[PDB]
Amino acid sequence: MVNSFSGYLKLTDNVYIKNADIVEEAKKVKPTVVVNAANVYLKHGGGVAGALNKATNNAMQVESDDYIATNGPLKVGGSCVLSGHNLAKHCLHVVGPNVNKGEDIQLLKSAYENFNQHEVLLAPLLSAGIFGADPIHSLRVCVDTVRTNVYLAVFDKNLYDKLVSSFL
Repeated sequence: MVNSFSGYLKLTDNVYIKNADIVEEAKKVKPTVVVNAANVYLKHGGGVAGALNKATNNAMQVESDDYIATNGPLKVGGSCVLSGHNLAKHCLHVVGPNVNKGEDIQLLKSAYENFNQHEVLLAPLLSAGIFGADPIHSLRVCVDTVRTNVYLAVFDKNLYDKLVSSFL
C-alpha cells in the first residue's frame, strides 16, 4: 500500500533510507511504529533515545520507568512495545548490542528480528551512533534480516552518503 514516507532512497524491495532527524520525521509522518535505540533499563539519556524522549517532554521516560518496575530489564537483542506518545502510535524499544559495553555484535541480528513483528517501521540503524557499531555493518544486517518495510533515518549527512555509496 502507498504510504506517506517521502524522499527516501529505495535500497531493496523492503528497505528505504533518508538523511533525516528521526524526531522530525516521526512528528511529520506519525507512523504506526517508531523504533527507539533503547538500552535494557529503558534509560533514555542520549543518542536516539534521549532525542525521542526529549521530544515527548519526558513522557516516554515516565512510561518506561513504570514498565521496568513491573517487568524488569529487557534483554540485549530484545524489545518491548510502548506508546509512541506524540511521535507515533507505538514505539518499539529495541536493544542492540552496545560495543562500548563489550556486548556481542552477533546480537545485532536478533535485535533486527524484532522489526519483523511490524509491517511498517520508521527506524534508526541499530547499534550505530553511541552504541559503537559500524553503521555500514548495521545496514547490511538490517537488509539481510528485516523482511517488513523499514524506513531508515540517518542523522548525519556524511554517514548517509557513505551508507548509500557503499551499499551492495
